[PDB]
Amino acid sequence: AGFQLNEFSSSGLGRAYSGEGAIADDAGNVSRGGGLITMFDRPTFSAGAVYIDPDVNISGTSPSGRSLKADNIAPTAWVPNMHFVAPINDQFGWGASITSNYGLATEFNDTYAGGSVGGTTDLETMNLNLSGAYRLNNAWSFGLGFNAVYARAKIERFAGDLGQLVAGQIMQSPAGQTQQGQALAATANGIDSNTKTAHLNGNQWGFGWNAGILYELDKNNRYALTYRSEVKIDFKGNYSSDLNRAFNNYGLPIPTATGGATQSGYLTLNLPEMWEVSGYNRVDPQWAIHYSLAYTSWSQFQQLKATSTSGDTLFQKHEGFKDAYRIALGTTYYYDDNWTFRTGIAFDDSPVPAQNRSISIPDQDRFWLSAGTTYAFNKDASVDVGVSYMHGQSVKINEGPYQFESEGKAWLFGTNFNYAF
Ligand SMILES: CCCCCCCCCCCC[N+](C)(C)[O-]
Ligand SMILES: CCCCCCCCCCCC[N+](C)(C)[O-]
Repeated sequence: AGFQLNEFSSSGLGRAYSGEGAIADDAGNVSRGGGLITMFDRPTFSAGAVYIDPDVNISGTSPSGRSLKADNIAPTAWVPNMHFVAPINDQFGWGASITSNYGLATEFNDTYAGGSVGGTTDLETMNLNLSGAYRLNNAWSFGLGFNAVYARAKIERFAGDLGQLVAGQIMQSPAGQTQQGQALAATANGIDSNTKTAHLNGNQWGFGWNAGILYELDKNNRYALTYRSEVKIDFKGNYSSDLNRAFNNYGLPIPTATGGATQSGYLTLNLPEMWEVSGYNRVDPQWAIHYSLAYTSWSQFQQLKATSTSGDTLFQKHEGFKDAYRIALGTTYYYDDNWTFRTGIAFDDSPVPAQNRSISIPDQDRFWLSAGTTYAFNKDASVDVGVSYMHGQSVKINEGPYQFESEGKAWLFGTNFNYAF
């Protein structure tokens, strides 16, 4: 959904994150659950990373003539994890975790007609979480948590074929016969395909809490309600356009030129809040199944507006996403004291309504198809590894004067090691 990242755990990548939040064992998925802590005897530490290899493609042709084919844009993705849940007494316990539930790819050559809206896009996001939980009565446990999110981000864009058309158009209207437009055309042609049209980049922290509730029918059965707050990140970074300050103030699309000089610019990224009901059931000694349904009020992510020292708009862009559900169902098979198995189906609607899709964040309802294993070493430590396959229906896009077409597809590799004390 949009650009949030579930990943966070190999142990869970195996079950297409289906009910993460009611299936505590191996720790890790304590974060995103909080109220799971209460379910731990010995400090359990698990870590690892989930490798993401996405194949997203853009296809099309531009008024210009040049092709909009962008064969590959979403670079691989690292995204590590690391958790540490630790009991305190028999009513309390605390936990920590280093995850990254937000961020994206998107390359696009520094050339490419349509670069006007393709340049580059990066958002790395490390969410530091420290949670604690009470266990009220024998079957109810409540969790609360503070989160410290950090994020680096870069946004580059360049004048695509634009220069052409502009120039072109000029040259076919009673203005191509004008000593004026003529040179104007010239200048227009001068904007090299690869001229950095927009640059914004910045590092900044942001905070926000989170809570969760855990109810267990009995030891083998559970259900949960979780909530992660929004996280307004008030960036204070840099901006700059290599276009000549002339283009500015003509109320045209083209983002505020700075004559290739850096202006200090502010902007706010709203990482969305999210709710999630979940359930776990150990039907039979070896077999257990898990539900899951999540809400990510993406509605909060309305725009990427970037302002200046003097409070003017430097670079804006409508996003107007809308709420989205994500459903998941997976099961686990505990063969014997050493091995453990899992498999999952997961689906979720794209937060971005067609009216606003963008080659920048080509998003489309994603379908998950995963399964993995867990080789226990000795009642104390183990290793988690699972693969995931997400394929989605290629959808149409309409940005600027360009008509695109984008196809999504991607694989996942997970590996985790976890020890106990
Ligand atoms: C802290 C690690 C950050 C790794 C950056 C992760 C990039 C994942 C790529 C997501 C881009 C895909 N798409 C279609 C959703 O925009
Ligand atoms: C001053 C740096 C500002 C960049 C931080 C904003 C990153 C937004 C990344 C996700 C949305 C990207 N997009 C399509 C709106 O350009």
